[PDB]
Amino acid sequence: KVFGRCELAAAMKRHGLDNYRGYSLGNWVCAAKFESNFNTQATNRNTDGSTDYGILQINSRWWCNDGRTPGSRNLCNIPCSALLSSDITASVNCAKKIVSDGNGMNAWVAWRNRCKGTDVQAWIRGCR
Ligand SMILES: C[C@@H](O)CN1CCN(CC(=O)O)CCN(CC(=O)O)CCN(CC(=O)O)CC1
Ligand SMILES: C[C@@H](O)CN1CCN(CC(=O)O)CCN(CC(=O)O)CCN(CC(=O)O)CC1
Ligand SMILES: [Cl-]
Ligand SMILES: [Cl-]
Ligand SMILES: [Cl-]
Ligand SMILES: [Gd]
Ligand code: NA
Repeated sequence: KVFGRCELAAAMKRHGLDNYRGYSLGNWVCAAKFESNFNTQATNRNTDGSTDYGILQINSRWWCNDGRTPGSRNLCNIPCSALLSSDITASVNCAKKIVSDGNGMNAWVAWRNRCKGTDVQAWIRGCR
């Protein structure tokens, strides 16, 4: 599924992401746009053999099981395929554990380089 901007904001707001660990809703929508272009089905292979999955590009090294990342952890206890669903519940619960782990939203390279320090409220501007 490819989300609309307002559609994604209303779903992330419903699953409790708004001000989660002090990160306003605009930070999350911004990250999604530049990680996945709002597409739940996005996948990108890393050079160390691990893969990034779904709308927030969560990494198989630490967070989910894809059966082809040797000696990796599964700290969200989900198959990677669960992160590609039209329902973003799995992606959101998984992201809550990542942003809680010490480095905050710096875990998302595109958030660090394209959202941090910018007018992030612009991303939910006009949404009900
Ligand atoms: C809402 C409308 O803007 C739709 N829109 C009309 C055309 N726009 C005109 C403009 O945005 O001022 C220019 C192109 N636009 C550039 C950009 O948005 O940064 C990329 C395509 N957009 C992507 C999007 O808007 O999400 C969809 C088409
Ligand atoms: C050409 C215009 O589209 C100018 N536009 C600024 C104003 N936009 C317009 C809008 O989308 O309504 C609103 C804010 N916007 C939200 C979003 O696009 O998702 C983020 C910034 N964008 C990023 C991008 O377009 O890739 C910069 C270019
Ligand atoms: Cl915001
Ligand atoms: Cl594996
Ligand atoms: Cl933080
Ligand atoms: Gd824009
Ligand atoms: Na794994």
